[PDB]
Amino acid sequence: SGFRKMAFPSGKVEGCMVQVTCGTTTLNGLWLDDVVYCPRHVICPNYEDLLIRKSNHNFLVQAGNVQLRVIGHSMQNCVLKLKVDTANPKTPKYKFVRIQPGQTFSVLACYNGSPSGVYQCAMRPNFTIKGSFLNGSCGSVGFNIDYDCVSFCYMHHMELPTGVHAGTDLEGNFYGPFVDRQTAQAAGTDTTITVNVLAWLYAAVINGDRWFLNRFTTTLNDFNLVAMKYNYEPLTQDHVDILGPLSAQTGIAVLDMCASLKELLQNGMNGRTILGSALLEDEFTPFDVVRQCSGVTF
Amino acid sequence: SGFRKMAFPSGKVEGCMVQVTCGTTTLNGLWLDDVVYCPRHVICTSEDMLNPNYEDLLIRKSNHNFLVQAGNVQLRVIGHSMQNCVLKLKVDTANPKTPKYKFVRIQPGQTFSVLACYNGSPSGVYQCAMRPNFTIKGSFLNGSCGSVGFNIDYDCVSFCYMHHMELPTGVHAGTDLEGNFYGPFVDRQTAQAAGTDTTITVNVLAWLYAAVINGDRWFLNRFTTTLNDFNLVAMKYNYEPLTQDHVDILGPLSAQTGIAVLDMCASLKELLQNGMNGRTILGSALLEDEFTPFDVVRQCSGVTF
Ligand SMILES: O=C(Cc1cccc(Cl)c1)Nn1cnc2ccccc21
Ligand SMILES: O=C(Cc1cccc(Cl)c1)Nn1cnc2ccccc21
Ligand SMILES: [Cl-]
Repeated sequence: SGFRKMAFPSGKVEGCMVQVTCGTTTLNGLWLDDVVYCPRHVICPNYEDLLIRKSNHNFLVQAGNVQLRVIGHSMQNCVLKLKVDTANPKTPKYKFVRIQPGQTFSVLACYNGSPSGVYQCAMRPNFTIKGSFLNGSCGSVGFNIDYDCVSFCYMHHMELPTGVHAGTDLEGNFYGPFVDRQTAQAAGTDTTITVNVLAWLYAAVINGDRWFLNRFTTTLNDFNLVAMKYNYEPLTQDHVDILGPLSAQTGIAVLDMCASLKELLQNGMNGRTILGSALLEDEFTPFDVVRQCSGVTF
Repeated sequence: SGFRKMAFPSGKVEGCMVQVTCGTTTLNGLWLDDVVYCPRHVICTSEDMLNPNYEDLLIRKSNHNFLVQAGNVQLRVIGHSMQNCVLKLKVDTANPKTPKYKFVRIQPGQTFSVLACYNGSPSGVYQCAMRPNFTIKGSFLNGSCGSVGFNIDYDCVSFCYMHHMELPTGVHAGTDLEGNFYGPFVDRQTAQAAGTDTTITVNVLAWLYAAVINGDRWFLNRFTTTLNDFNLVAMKYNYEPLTQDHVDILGPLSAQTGIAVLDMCASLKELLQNGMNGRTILGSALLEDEFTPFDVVRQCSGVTF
């Protein structure tokens, strides 16, 4: 029993964090094999023109107490790739993956190439993340673990005026309509990840919370007409198919659970909680629910 | 900006997890130097648990009855001893991944990270607190016994908890790394229940200071309170008594925000009376009590918004 916001063990990622300094700027880098990946804004804009003026010796890379020698540099979108002389012996099995909004991941927050904390979060439908970062956290990475392979999905770049965060995949492509410069940028209006709230309601049923269940069902069309009015993401047939295993384990059909969410949206909780929460939680995917209520190891 | 429930990076602890098997039971162990620490209930059967005599069960065991596995390598057990509710298995190989560590016994209200493991393999990490009734609201399944709770302030790992059992209400009970239980619990399948839980008042106050640091002041009022009047009100809402020590501990946050502890106490009194009225504090519709004053100073900025 128990349901917590759970992150993947960070050990394989901790052994990859380094400090990158260029002039007055200092941020974090990801050392995989003989390449250090970091936000290109460390050189700060006409980034190709700013990069051509730099030499390898201008970039100071530090792994623990050891200085890594930069022997080459190139840019890929909004990420700077620094070729180093030493390959990382702690390099894990990994891949670079781009995630979709609604998917969750773990963030290893770092300052000065040193990891300070780990937390779980989700890519919002508006492509921002509600993280916890201070100045110096740029270059911190987001990841998932699938068996023994680390899938790197996010690199932190900036904080928006509302306190939310923006960044890129490991190939330097931003999530959202953001750019890596000082200008007027704002997060778009956000929505609730419907498939995730449903998964979290199934997790509550698994943990013995059934007060919100009703005898009713709904059509997918009627549910979406209601959901759109509460700023909830449209629920697709794919989401319904993905919730199949949880539906079978609990004996509650997806559209049966949708009628429960419809009643919670129109009436509220009435002084009650679900899994210790007075709000409907949308940062656990159907896969996160299955993994936590089965004990999958890495 | 932002405020998340943040756990310590688990890497230094991951390199210490091993699998311990004794007969049919399999659980987790903590390998530090040449010793593996695990719950002593690994020697018990399901039947034994009603009224086990651990000393009598242990005397019948030999070193080779205990199977220890670190990754794909079988460790050799060369000694065994019991210290309270923990079994200490002397092994022939010292752990090369042993970090700088210490065993610390924590007080209720203190937070820590839990590295949940099954079969000597870590599966997840989360943050939680020692409740005033000495239980933890964890997320554990069968096979998680031996999972540990820790803090990593600076470069040293302070081990404070080892998982032993789940109570009928779904909450968890365990020991410090010297085998002494937190709470009036026993590693016995006897009728045991968690005492009535209370809210950790000093932690809710710290979390209200964190909200002020992040730019939120909607809940503040023009009133102050005496410590005694605050406690008379707090007790009626199942809140832990706030002591003078708690007030002294909140001094730095009070100075950084310019809001006196008893003025923050008056705002808490008002929040308990009125509720939130459709509003949230740091993305939460409930008053959060699992962030200590030290956690807030650690996570939050030194400059108030
Ligand atoms: O946002 C920036 C600087 C920046 C300015 C312009 C463009 C870009 Cl890409 C970055 N730094 N940053 C990142 N996370 C932070 C959290 C709290 C404060 C500052 C933080
Ligand atoms: O509770 C026990 C066994 C046990 C019974 C009686 C006393 C003692 Cl010390 C141990 N194992 N356990 C630990 N966390 C769990 C979570 C879900 C199911 C079982 C779980
Ligand atoms: Cl303590």
